[PDB]
Amino acid sequence: GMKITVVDLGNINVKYVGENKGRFSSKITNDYQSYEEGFQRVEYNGIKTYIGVGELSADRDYMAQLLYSLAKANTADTKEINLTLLLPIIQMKNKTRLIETLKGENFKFKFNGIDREIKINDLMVLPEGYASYYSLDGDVCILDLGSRTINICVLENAKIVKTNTIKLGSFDFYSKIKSLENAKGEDYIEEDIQDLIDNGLIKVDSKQYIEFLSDILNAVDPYVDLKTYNTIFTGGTSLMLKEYIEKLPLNKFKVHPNALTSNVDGAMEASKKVWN
Repeated sequence: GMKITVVDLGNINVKYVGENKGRFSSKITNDYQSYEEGFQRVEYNGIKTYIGVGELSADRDYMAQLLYSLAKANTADTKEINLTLLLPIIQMKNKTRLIETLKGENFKFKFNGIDREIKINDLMVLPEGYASYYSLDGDVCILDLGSRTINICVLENAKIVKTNTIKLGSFDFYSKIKSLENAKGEDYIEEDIQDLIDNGLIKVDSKQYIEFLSDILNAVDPYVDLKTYNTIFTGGTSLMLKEYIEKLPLNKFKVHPNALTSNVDGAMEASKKVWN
């Protein structure tokens, strides 16, 4: 039995499940420590990274957190594993580079001062939300509607067929509202607008939100037919448009504006079905 490990490289915390399970802060630093032995740390490819301290932030950062997680998840008798790697949806545009880095490769590194090594046999890279907000066994579309960018992740026949980015976001909607307001004699900038709508200093008609939603959907159309997928709208712009999104002619969909999360144990059970 090839051992399996799940690692979720989240923006706030990292979680892992192998022989052992754990969670640690996604903070990292490379700052020099005069008492290195008092810290969680990895040394890989000449870089010493302190784990769980420093700041929330890179290729070398993911590698540091991943290698640390794998050293914690399994003892040194484990020489190779199949890996399920869960990433925030925006970072899914790194999948191709990560597979080439990891699949079939051995890694030598120092873990809290101890030489360790781990080989990645097979590998699955999937967006956070796996096994908790969407299921694959398999036509899923995650639309992250951000301030400046739409990130699209399409999982078809249970594998990623597309990641795409579009330069359209709430920033553009607030730029349209700003224009209208200043034409009334105001002198706002874009960053003022959101808070002024919230507290009523700027009134916005439901028609304006509907038009902006239609611009988003038309920008997405060249890339993906949302009717054909189980579609999850996420991101802060999905919050702004929730009530209008829920009125759209889409069969299987959902609005979850906050970052998607995965039950790492649920992700492990799904992974055992893939490889065992």
